[PDB]
Amino acid sequence: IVGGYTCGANTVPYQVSLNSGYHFCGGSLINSQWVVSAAHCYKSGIQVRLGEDNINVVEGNEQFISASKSIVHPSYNSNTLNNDIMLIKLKSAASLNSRVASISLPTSCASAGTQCLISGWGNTKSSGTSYPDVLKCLKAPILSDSSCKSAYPGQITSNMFCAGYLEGGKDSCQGDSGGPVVCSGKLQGIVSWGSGCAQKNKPGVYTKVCNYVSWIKQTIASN
Ligand SMILES: [Ca+2]
Ligand SMILES: [Mg+2]
Repeated sequence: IVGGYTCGANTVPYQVSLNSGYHFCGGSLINSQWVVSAAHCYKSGIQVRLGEDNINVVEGNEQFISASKSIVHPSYNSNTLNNDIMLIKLKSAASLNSRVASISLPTSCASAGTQCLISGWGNTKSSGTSYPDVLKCLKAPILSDSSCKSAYPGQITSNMFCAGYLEGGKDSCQGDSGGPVVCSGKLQGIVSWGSGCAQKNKPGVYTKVCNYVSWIKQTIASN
């Protein structure tokens, strides 16, 4: 996250860190046994780390649980990143408490102008590399689809939306991939892609979760 702030320990209780010997993507806890992340974050051998703040220090509120199965969306296209969403089932049910909570799925989509909270342990520099150890947060509004499509001609589908600032300065970035975009208490997006980080007229692109609630509910109930 570039131009964001330190969230504070466990203030984003549904945020997860996917680890394969190191943190490589974020995710969101939707219930005690399931996590949703981005399909481009797919890897074999994932350990889900819940209740994290500093990912390099065991502070006492973590739960490290291995994944039993991963399900990438049936129509995921790695070339365009269309349908960039995946579900991860935990080998054991997580113990929910104040520090580990699940986030609700939306009942409807959100409007341009709605402010959301984006979080993650990704890069914090637009031109450079600096990976933080504690969780960073950023409040950003959903942008109109016209501004999104003019920034990326021929690349945005109905399953994506842009959020951020066209002036640049504030944005999610690599390392944040797969993490949550929560608006009005519902998970509306997943950090998916963009062009560099925090560049002028290159807002971040997010998977539009409201389009996948039926597939999510149907899939977790059958697995
Ligand atoms: Ca920790
Ligand atoms: Mg994240």
